[PDB]
Order: sequence, then C-alpha cells, then structure tokens
Amino acid sequence: DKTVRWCAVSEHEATKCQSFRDHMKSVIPSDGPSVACVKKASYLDCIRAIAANEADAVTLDAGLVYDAYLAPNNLKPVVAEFYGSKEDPQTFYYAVAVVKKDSGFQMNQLRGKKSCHTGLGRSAGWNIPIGLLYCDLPEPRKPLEKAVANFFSGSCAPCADGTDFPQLCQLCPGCGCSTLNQYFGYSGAFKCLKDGAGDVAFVKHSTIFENLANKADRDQYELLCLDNTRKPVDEYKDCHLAQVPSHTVVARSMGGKEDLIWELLNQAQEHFGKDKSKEFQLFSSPHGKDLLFKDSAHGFLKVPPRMDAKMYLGYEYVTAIRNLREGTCPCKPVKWCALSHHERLKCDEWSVNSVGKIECVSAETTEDCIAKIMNGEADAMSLDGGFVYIAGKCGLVPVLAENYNAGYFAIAVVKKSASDLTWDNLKGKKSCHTAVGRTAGWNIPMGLLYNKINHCRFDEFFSEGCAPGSKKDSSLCKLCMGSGLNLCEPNNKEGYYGYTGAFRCLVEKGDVAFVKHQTVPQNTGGKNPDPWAKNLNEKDYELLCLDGTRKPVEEYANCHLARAPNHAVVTRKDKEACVHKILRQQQHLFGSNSETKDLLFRDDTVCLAKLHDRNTYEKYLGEEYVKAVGNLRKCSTSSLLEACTFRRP
Ligand SMILES: [Fe+3]
Ligand SMILES: [Fe+3]
Repeated sequence: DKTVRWCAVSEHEATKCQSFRDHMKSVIPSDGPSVACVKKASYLDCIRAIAANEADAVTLDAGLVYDAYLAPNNLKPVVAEFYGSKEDPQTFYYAVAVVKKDSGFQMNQLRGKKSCHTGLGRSAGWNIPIGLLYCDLPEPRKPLEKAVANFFSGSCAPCADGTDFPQLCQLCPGCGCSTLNQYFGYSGAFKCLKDGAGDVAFVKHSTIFENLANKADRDQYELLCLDNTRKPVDEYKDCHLAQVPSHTVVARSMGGKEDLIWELLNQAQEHFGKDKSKEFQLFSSPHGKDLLFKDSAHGFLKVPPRMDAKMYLGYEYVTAIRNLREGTCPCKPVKWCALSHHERLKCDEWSVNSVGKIECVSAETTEDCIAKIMNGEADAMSLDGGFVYIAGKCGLVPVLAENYNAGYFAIAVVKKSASDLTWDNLKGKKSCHTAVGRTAGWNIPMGLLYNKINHCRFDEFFSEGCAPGSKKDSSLCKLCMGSGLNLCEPNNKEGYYGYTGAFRCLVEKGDVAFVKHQTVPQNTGGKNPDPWAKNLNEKDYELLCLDGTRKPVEEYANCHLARAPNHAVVTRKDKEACVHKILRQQQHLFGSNSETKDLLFRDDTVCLAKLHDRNTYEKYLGEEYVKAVGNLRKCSTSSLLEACTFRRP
C-alpha cells in the first residue's frame, strides 16, 4: 500500500482526517496515495508515534519541530504551509526587536531598559528574545520571570506574575492577559513602544506595517540586529532575532515517507485547496478551527530535501530555544571543517600543535561542511569564491582571504597547435572545467559566455566536456576519467577534477581548459612528474584573451578572462571576531616562516589577510561576480543552495 498515516491530536482533528481520507479516494487513482488517521493525545505522542513507525506525518509549530528533531525522534521537515497567496507564498515570520530612532542602544545593551512583550510564553514576544538573552540574565536564572524582572528595569509582560515580580507589569499594571489590556498582543506590544511606555518591543516583522500606514511614521523606528547594529524596519530580513516557520509537516528522517506525503498533500490542495468550492475543504472544518492545518493557509510548498530541522529553524531560533530548555551558560576553540581523510590528519596535528586552540570536525562534502558551520557543529573552513557565495546566501560571512603574491587570474588555456581557436566562437568544442560552480572553472568563464548566448544550458553550446558536478548523463561528464560512481564526481576520485585536473583534461581530450594563471606553469617543464604532465612544455600552450587573440602562458596579465576573488575563510557572524583572531595567531606561529596537495588551504597561499569592509559575500566578490552567478543559478543543481534560498527567496 502507498498509505500515509496522518496523526491527529484531537477527536475533531481525527474526524476531519477521516473526511480527508474518504474524499481523497474519489479523486486519487487506486495506484496512488491514500490516508489513514491515527489519533493520539498530544503533538508529542504524535511525534513519538511517527518515530516509532506507527504513523508518518503531522503538522507542527516551530517549537515542536525542534522537539520532533531531538533524539530519539529524529524527524525532519518535508512540507510547509504557506500563506498570503500563490504569487508570494509566505512560509516564515520574523521575530524582530523594534526601537525608536536615536534611542542609543543595541541588543547587548538591553539591560536596564523598558521592555514591551506581546505576552509571556509567546514566541516572537517572549520565548525568542528571552532565549537569546538567557545568559545575559542575572543569576539565579530560575525562575525565569524573576531573572527577566531583574534584567529589564520595568516591562509590560502580559500574563506575567505581577504579584511576585511587579517590575514585569510596571508599564501595564496587573499584567492583563487579554485585549482588555491595551499593551497586549502583537499590536499591543508595539503600542507600548509607540506611546513611549517602553524602549523596545519584541514583535514580528509585520506588526509595524499593520499599525503605521505611512513610511514617514515608520522612519522613526529601527530594528536591533544581533551584530549589535541597527537597520530600518523594512530590512527585517537582515535584522531579526529569529526566522520562524509557521506550520510544518514532519516525517521520519530515514523511512520517510516524504515523497508520498507530498504527493498526497499536493493533490489534496489541487482538488480541495483554497477556493476550490467542494463539499470538503482542506483548510477549514465545521468541526472546529485549525484542524490538521491552519485555516488561514493557502497551500503547501515542498521543503527542499537537503533541509534538516536545525537548518529549517535556523541558528538563531535553535540557539534561543535550546537555551530555554537546557539552561546552560558558559573565546573557546575554533572547530575547523575537514572534507576528507588526508585533510583530517593535517587538521588533527594542527589541533595538537595548537594546544587546544583549534579542534577538528569532518564531513564528506563541502556543502555538508557549510551546513555544520551554519548550525554550530563546526566554525570555519576555507572556500573557493563559488562556495563563499553559497555560504553567503546561507548566512555565513568571509573573515579572511588567502593571499598568494586583488586575487588570482582566470585564464582559458588552449593547445598551441590548434590555432583556429578564438574566444569569439568556441561553440561545438570540448571544454574542461575544474568543477561546476567555482570561480576559475565555471563562474567566470561561463559567466562571460552566458552574456553572449543568453542561457546557461552549456552542455548544448559545447559539444562535450568534463565539468565535475554536472548530472552524470550530461555531455559535460563524457570526457571525465573517473570509473564507477566516481565518474564526473567533484572530488579527488575524478582525475579531471580541480585546477590541474582540468588542465590534464585539456592535455588528453579537451580543446579548452578554464583554469587559474599558475596551473600551466606549475604542471609543465617536468615540475609535475606524473606521466601525463612530465614531458609537457608550457610553450605548447596558449591563453585566450577577451579581445579575441591568443598569447603565451606566462603573460597572463594581458590575457585573462577576469580577476578571481581569492579563496576565503567563512564562519558565522557571531564568531567572526574570534575566528579572525585565533587564526592570525596560528599563522605567525605556523605560517610562511600539506602532505599531498592543497589540504585545508592551497599550500601556495603565503598568509591570511583581513578584509576590513568586505566582510559580506556581496562586498567581497563584487557586484559583477554575483550578477554573473545569479545568471548561472538558473541552471544550478546545488541542493544546499536550494535549501538556503527556500529560507531567503
Ligand atoms: Fe505568537
Ligand atoms: Fe578557486
């Protein structure tokens, strides 16, 4: 059977679920998904049922999505309710901290201020703010209301115990837990700020726009960011305390049945969704409100499959809630991300030589490493410019660049014999790329080549090639040299992967190689002893310049496609300051003063530079690069980038 066992937490939810079940059978062919209605006492019993393989799916709030993920349940998000409507599906809400312009403080200065909360136990209003501020709270931090009452000088915390902690109702005496209180609710908390009662209001990114219709009024307010700066209120996407998902269907991490759950719900919304006018309505019921799904929902979106819970909730939210539940308070060692066996051992004795200042975490892919940096499992790692872009869209920032001497050059290399080749028409020719998605091998070359054909389906412009990372059936995987599962894979077990592998690809079967400027010289004249390169001379190879001419290899300065942003270290903004510092020390202690090739960093790197003002993926790579990458993402297959862009379209 292709049955999805849906978990209800009430008799009304069960009744609607049974109706859901019956109407599906009139709509879905017998070879398709069906529904079964398991009923439990609570969302946690549902979570446990799903993990115990007694049910498959339930819809939860962000707090429960965290519970569902914790061991031993290990559930993940698979489908997302969206709101607003089809044009612009709203899946998340942002918890923000609104303040008045020129009030002169930031998040790390909230102690002593007057606070406005939507209500005790509420999320944007209480749980999130308090969870981020937890370790700033005075001890003892239990009971939490007492700690909060000894942190802000006075507050309006609706439904707080004003009798034992009157500070929490100074701005709304009695702490009224109803709209009878003027400072209650999302709109009430903002009023507490607007009226001058308080200095900050913990609400949602939308509260302000729903209570002030004119931009002139809104310009008198700002948001507190966690980097201890401020931004305007229409920039909440870059200045919030947490990005929270409104309503999320969860399922087993292994054992699914993600694919059926989506097929079921996708066809459910197509026949019974918003404004479908049937006897049965997926987003309402006469039996009660918000059964199975929120009544205000407009449809379902499929959660990208790379997404796990910690990634879907986000670093900030997870930090907040984790603090409230564990209650554990503390520059601490940098946890570096290693991608392979050889990289790991190099890291391991970097950790021993460091006397603790650097620990080592290992993952199997770069994107798995970035995911660990995002969610806290790891801290830093060095990345090609094409991966810092991905790391940027995912919320990370660059802390340091690799200097080898403005960075390295992206050159297109050709065999001198074949002298018909010019940059102006390589159409129908054999191409060699380091890997799809990287500066020299793809982003720059295919960036420029995107402008002159107006599309990124490059397996049709070129005849064939090796671009490790393309779908293994593509014409840009036919020249690759890996055997078995390694054919065309973007790692070492594909011989044509990397700067030099792409040049080897040119030597043995390609017509042009997109590569850095030091690659040909460093792999010719016997400098590389492996048979394929040992007897090569760099004079047999030329570079294609953009004007349309050709030029020898060692005068790349006048014959390059563009300047390439240097590789860079990336981390979370909440560790930018400490990763910079740890590393620079570890550099004049182990710098220019890898056992195989280029572990952790490229060994030709001489020092790690700081960027001053270019600590953003947009300001480090430059506008013309991100514009190019933006054009090539249309044809990109990066599952991690698909997850991060789901959170930030
Ligand atoms: Fe709420
Ligand atoms: Fe690179």
